[PDB]
Amino acid sequence: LITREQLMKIASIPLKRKEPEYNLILDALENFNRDIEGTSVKEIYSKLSKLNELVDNYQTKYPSSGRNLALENFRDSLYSELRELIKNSRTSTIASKNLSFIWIGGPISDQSLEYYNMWKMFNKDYNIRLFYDKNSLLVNTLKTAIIQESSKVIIEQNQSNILDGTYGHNKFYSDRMKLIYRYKRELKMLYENMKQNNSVDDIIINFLSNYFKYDIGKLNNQKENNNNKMIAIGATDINTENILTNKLKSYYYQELIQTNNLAAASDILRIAILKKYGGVYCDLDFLPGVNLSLFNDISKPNGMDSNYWEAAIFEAIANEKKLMNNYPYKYMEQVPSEIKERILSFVRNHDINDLILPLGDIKISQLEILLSRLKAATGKKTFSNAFIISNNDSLTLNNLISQLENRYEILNSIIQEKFKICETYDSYINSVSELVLETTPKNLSMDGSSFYQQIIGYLSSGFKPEVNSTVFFSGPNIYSSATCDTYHFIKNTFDMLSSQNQEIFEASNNLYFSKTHDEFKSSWLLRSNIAEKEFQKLIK
Repeated sequence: LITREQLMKIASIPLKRKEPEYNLILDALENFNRDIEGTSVKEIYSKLSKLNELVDNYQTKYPSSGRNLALENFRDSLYSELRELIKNSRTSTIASKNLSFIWIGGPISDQSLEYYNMWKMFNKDYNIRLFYDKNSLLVNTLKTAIIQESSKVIIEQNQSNILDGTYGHNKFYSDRMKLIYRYKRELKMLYENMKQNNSVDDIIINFLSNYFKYDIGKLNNQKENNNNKMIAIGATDINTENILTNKLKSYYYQELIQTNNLAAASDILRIAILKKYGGVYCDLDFLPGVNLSLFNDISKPNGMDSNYWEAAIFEAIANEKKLMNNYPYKYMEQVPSEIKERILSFVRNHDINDLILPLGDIKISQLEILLSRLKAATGKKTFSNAFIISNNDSLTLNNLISQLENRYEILNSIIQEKFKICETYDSYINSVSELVLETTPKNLSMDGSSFYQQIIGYLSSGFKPEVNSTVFFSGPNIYSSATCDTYHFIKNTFDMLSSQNQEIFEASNNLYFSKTHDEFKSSWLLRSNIAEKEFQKLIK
């Protein structure tokens, strides 16, 4: 347990009177040791949350007190107590048997249909759903149009000037963005006028035909095609369930219309799905967990990248065990013939259910969510929002929704009316910039500061070559902060958790496989390959 009240006099300073707010801690510690019976897990969490607040209050009132170091060590044991509470509250409690995927804003790929089927094959004890937005199936076409059509206009305004004239070090994206801003701004004007009567797609069809003279008939044909494919896989339409509501519903359409960011939209939708159904959410790039242990008595080639080696293992399973029709040996090319045949013979001599792992019953504490934690650039792991396990009544989930709402409200409170006012992008980033420096709170951690610095480059994300704003607003960073909220008994922090501490909220590796072709194809999002504008000056 936590230490005893008498024991807690490691916090005594010789001949120093006890302060009233010190006694408060001493009383809360007194009762906590006794009153943990006739109790609930959440009320224990709240009592640990009171103890943490009392410590804060003391340390705040007496910044220079000699008791502080003792009380900080004491506070650390609240974390260890939280850790114990989490571990034994995931006893005899499991995640709902829902498995959810999302694919919104365009046609689904045929590889995704294979991956989805793979999940279906190995988890027949789950209700598996694939969520899409029937009303917004042209968002991907819209984003392309915005980019391609604005690229054209700016390249041709500078036809001769391509001989490093004035268009060097990609002054392109600066001028292109000024125009992309105008497009987005006129689309929002359209949207506001039509939204009561029209679907996002109808609004897009209106926008693309009136502004770029795109043919209605073709756009209509893309829609049906897109929708028929979703009908064929038995996708569930989100418009027809109460999944998105109130604030989240707003941010969803904001990502759909104002920023045209489907990844951000799908980050929002993710959260709403889990709060409605709970269970597992998975990215269509991942596959059921593979039993990689069994392949330990096969030594990976000296040159091999560990990831590509494991990718190759699965290609063998997929192929020999005939799990997928369209999964080539792309990463087994690198492997020499002798090793490949050991893999292939190892596969054929093992049972299929010995190789691929089912999700089964996942023990989960009502305090936690479980998250994928993938290796990053440095070789260190980091939270990913590609695989999330949570019941809907989860504390960390409420902190997650709180994080998202908090970050979006802050952002919209400074950009939205200035998007309504500012008629040009220059004027936009000036008016927005002054607002940043006037409203940023005084004392923000390294991270709190990093966050507010992102607001300016929000609109440009995905349109300017190396701006990735949405990690801070809907992506992984809000997960490590919602996790930090829970573990440190606070709310709406911008702070993040240490590797050691993140391990607590980590979803096991047996639960998902991430070394897949479509996943490696997604890793092209962060590259120095931004000078390949030369790919489209060749186009027109």
